[PDB]
Amino acid sequence: TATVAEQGEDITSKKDRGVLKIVKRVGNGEETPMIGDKVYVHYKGKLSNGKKFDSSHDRNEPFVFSLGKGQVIKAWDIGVATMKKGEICHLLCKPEYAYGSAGSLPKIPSNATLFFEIELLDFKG
Repeated sequence: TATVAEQGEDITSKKDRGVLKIVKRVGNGEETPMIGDKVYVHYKGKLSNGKKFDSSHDRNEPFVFSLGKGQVIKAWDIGVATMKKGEICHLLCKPEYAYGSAGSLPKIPSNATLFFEIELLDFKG
């Protein structure tokens, strides 16, 4: 959490450090997904203390959503839009870009900063 916090790129429009990104593995081809594209991801999500809250690897079934439709937390609609096919990145996500004051109890407390490792497997129109 400390390294992405210190070295992560702010990819928010507001520049409020709400979503910070580090690329861990480059993708293939230059294209990123468009809004409404179906995106297919594998991910691991941990709280700031490093405790796991979720992973698509538990069932090993990719997580699928339409980009930009609010089907996922704001940090993902923002962050996955920046990713190339096959890319793996780390995203640090302040609560305003995730579950806010409500949290997602019991797994995710109120005002939780979240850390994700996300692999963009594929995307389709």
